[PDB]
Amino acid sequence: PWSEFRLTPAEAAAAAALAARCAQRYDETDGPEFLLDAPVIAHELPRRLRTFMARARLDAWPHALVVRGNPVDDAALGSTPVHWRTARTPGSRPLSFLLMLYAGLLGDVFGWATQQDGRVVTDVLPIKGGEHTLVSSSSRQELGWHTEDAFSPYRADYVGLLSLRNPDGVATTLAGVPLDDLDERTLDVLFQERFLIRPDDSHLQVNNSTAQQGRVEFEGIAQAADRPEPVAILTGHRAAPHLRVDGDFSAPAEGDEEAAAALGTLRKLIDASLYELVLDQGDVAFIDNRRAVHGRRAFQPRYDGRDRWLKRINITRDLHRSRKAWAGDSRVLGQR
Ligand SMILES: N=C(N)NCCC[C@H](O)[C@H](N)C(=O)O
Ligand SMILES: [Fe+2]
Repeated sequence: PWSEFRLTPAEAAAAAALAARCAQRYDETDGPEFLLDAPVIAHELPRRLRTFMARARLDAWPHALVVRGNPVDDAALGSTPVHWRTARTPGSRPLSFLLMLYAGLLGDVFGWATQQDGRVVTDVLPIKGGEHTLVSSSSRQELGWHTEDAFSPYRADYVGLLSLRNPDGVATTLAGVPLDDLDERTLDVLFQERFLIRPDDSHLQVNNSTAQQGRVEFEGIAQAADRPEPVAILTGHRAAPHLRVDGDFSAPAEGDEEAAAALGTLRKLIDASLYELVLDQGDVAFIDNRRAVHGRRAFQPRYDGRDRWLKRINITRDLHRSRKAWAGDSRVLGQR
């Protein structure tokens, strides 16, 4: 259910060399300079890869695009960080650039004023004490399936994930719309504006740095949590709908029994068709955030310097779609 590409050694080396050159020339990934240049620099990537990315993006069926075979030297990389705050290590630097280059073939990258201090290139890694939270730094508790930033109309079209390391093979989970089992009445209800989708816990003040707690954009998160507006779960074509739902943060509209039954049914059908995608070291996946929901299986964290670690990036097909949420910065979204 995903499109797959495997780099040849020559292609992988060329891509790595390009990223390393970018890392030498630009101060950081999230600076305005590299954000503007990356989409043009990505034109220098191996031709066969560019062809795959162009064609896979135009395909109507896949839930994700996967590129296998980027080399990652664990010794050069260094230890997995204890927190995302300290995670921009020299060892991971070139791979962050590589991820942004691939992302540049698919769309415009952005972040959130209220998640990981407004960073564009973010980190997924287990944090000690947060094993049973509902955020991506969980471990022992399975990360429930969701549309990334399901609450927001400016959520990504694609979610990019590059696996820096994953020694114990922990699976990302994926599921599409369970179209073979949804009856037309239930389908009809899911297409109607009868559902509440609150922001997930990654947007909470306590999950950002103490110096950021005063940011005005947290007010907008509070309003979305306190007073969510009724929206549809399914949109577009009835035979190939787009999907907007979060398994832990969605609810029916108040007193709406038909919507409740429809959401209950959907949960059950998504649970039943959830499948696994293991991102091994050096794998990059771009998950279609409109066709599919995703999560991550429960795992026992190591906390020994070699924990599973991904770089992550939100991607949109059109940055100008979200101008209302441009928070004094077009690549960092949030509202009063
Ligand atoms: N537990 C759920 N159903 N949803 C939580 C949302 C998870 C997202 O990836 C979030 N941006 C994060 O990184 O924590
Ligand atoms: Fe996610």
